[PDB]
Amino acid sequence: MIQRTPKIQVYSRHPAENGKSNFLNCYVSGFHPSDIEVDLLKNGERIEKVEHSDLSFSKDWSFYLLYYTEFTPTEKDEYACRVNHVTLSQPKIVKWDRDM
Amino acid sequence: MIQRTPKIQVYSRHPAENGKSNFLNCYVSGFHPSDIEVDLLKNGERIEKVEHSDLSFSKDWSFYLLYYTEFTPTEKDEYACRVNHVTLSQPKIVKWDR
Repeated sequence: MIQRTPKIQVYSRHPAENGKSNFLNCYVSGFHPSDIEVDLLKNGERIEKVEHSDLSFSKDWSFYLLYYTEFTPTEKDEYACRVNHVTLSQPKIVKWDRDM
Repeated sequence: MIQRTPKIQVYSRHPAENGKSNFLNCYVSGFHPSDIEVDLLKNGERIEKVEHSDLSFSKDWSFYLLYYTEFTPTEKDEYACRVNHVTLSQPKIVKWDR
């Protein structure tokens, strides 16, 4: 068994302009078990017409690597990152894209 | 067993200025197993002086919820989100910050 307490973020879709319709969000992430009760409140009181409610499940068991160093870009010099891993058919080279 | 293909992101720390000193990053994420070879290249050639390689492991098995609706913020109204979950002592209320 596992249990994980949710993190809770409350934010609006856009920056709030008083009187301008907007969407209010509660992002509740990383909770287990899935049993839960979530409400948005106005002046302490439950808002009952909440239109959207998107639930997903995520699992992970994986590694992360940040690999970096000082450099000085120029016009002609091309940079890239090359990775080799058993899940690849061959080494993968991803070029650096300045000004995506 | 489990096996997962890395995602690879290559980016500069700051916006690149020619002759202006910077940091080139390669972020290789979400791979399993851990066995790996990663190199930064310059014009196809391996850069040997790489000063930083930070490795971490992450596990997850959890749920994610976006709960939202259309509203109109006005001057005097306070909004919050209230959640109850077995991992909490009591309902947790989080105020809308701005």
